[PDB]
Amino acid sequence: YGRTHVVRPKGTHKATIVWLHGLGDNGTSWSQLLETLPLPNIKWICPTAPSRPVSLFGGFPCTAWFDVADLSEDAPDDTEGMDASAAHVANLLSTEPADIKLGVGGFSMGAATALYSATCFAHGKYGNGNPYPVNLSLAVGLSGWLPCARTLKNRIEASPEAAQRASTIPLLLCHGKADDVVLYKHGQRSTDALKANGFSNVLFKSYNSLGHYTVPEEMDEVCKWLTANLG
Repeated sequence: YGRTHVVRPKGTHKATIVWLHGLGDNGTSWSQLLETLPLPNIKWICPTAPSRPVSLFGGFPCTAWFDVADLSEDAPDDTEGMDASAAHVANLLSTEPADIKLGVGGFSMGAATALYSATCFAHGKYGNGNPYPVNLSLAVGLSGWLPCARTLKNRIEASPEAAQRASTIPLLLCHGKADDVVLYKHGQRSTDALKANGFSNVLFKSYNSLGHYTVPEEMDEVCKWLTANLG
């Protein structure tokens, strides 16, 4: 794993959010955006993914939360890699006292790992079957997609308490229609896959001219949504 940058809460610490960067990026660059947001009371933990051989890049190593081969809709899910990063995020979040609210967010591949974490919390276990140890208050995905949508129904249907957790967890999906890295249709299908499987508190915000990056109008919606769903 890479080097982590932590943004100290400027006011009364009430929530801790682990924010996951995109492919080839690092946590420090995201820490410098998050610390400009009008969000006191939130501690930002920005880790950096391991520089991992990426099959999409012909095996070239770079920072990645999980391995990706192929860009098609049928591509393999690196469940082992996603569970490892989800368990890593969970370990980071397990450092707070019990009264601190816990969330996870990310951009692109980091958004995918954040959304996958939310489905592990709903399922109550990782993809390998180990129990999920942390109580997530929310998750945010910017310009990403939902991994392991194929198995989401079977995982949620494993328990009535899984469906209860899925129905209450607030999820924010943001995507730009001009995105040429992660196509906008993946944002719509991730929202549809979540809603179809019991996640009844999913908000999907679209921006028509937004590409594969962030804009202040998008981040302003993130701030308002985080303020409301964290109290």
